[PDB]
Amino acid sequence: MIVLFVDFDYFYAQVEEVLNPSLKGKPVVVCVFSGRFEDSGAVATANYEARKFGVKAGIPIVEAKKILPNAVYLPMRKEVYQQVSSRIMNLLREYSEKIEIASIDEAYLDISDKVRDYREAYNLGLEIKNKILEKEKITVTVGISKNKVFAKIAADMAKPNGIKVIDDEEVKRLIRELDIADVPGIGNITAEKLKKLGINKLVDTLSIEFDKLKGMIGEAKAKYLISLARDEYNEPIRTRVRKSIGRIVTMKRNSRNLEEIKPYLFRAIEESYYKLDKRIPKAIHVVAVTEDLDIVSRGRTFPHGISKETAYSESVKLLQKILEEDERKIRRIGVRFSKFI
DNA sequence: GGCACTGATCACG
DNA sequence: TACGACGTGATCAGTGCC
Ligand SMILES: Nc1ccn([C@H]2C[C@H](O)[C@@H](COP(=O)(O)OP(=O)(O)OP(=O)(O)O)O2)c(=O)n1
Ligand SMILES: [Ca+2]
Ligand SMILES: [Ca+2]
Ligand SMILES: [Ca+2]
Repeated sequence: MIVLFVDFDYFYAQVEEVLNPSLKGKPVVVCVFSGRFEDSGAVATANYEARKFGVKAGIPIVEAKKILPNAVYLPMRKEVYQQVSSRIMNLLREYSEKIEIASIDEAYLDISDKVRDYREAYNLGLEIKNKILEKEKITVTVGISKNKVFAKIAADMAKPNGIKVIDDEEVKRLIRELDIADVPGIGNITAEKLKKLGINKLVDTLSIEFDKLKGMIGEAKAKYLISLARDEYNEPIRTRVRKSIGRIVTMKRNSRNLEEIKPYLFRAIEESYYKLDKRIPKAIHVVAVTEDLDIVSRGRTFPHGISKETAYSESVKLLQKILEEDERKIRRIGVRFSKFI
């Protein structure tokens, strides 16, 4: 199987630059202003001029200003990037019926039936990078190999504005030399559990007892890691169906006063229902981000779809179930809808 | 023993 | 004033049930 992975470059920043060209060359920082105070919130993404200096996704907007006080800071316009994205994705649908849209800026294409080899694959990529630059003037890195995982690792190595192949032979080299923490799906918490077992390379997972690996990271993560190690990772490209749609808002000040929380909950419900558009949920979950940042939640499944009215009333009951079952203070309240009809 | 749901955990964008 | 005017998919461990 031959898989082609497309990953738009520093996306939110790039789309901003494309909407206002004068921004090119200057460091740009797309942020999420929380509203609490002057410059509170986090950074969603920074273009490369800004990343060179340590300004990356996740750091507090105030920390980014200490580093680049004169960078152009813009407010995240998620709806905008989303539309640009949908237009770029549509373009990719001309290159394979089998396409898996991983996220807002990543797509997997199974080109097994469009090219006979990596040479033809690599040329299809180029054609695809161009087609996107033409129509939308957006650069994107292309990763290519036998499966989704190595295609992704491919791209990770090529970006920005690059392209790369990882043939069967390099896959074997990587199964041996590639740091196991750079394997899609291996977060910090797991990477550690592995280093705590002397596992640093994919191959190292074949010499350990299965249950010892299972017990430490989980049966699913172990099998995952093992198949990649045996070089038998097979996961077909499948059209993704959004399973849930929610929204979580930060409150002006923490608290556990139902009446002072309601507005935020109903607000979250409103936006959620807007985003639902035509999709009817049968399950509603109220999510809370306690003062100490833990995540608490309570839900309910109905044998029928949920009218907004039902969501409104039922959400309050669940919010309560969280107040009667926890004593900490809430910082971020929200709703989350699933099990669509 | 094993299928099927629920609140928490991890990873990632 | 130290992970978000942020989100979503997947697995896990507990437990209800034939
Ligand atoms: N912590 C994060 C990570 C990503 N994103 C959003 C903004 C990014 O622009 C977009 C795509 O994610 P990537 O991790 O691919 O980041 P970039 O596209 O910005 O950069 P690059 O792909 O060049 O590394 O998702 C976000 O809001 N918060
Ligand atoms: Ca990415
Ligand atoms: Ca990207
Ligand atoms: Ca990692």
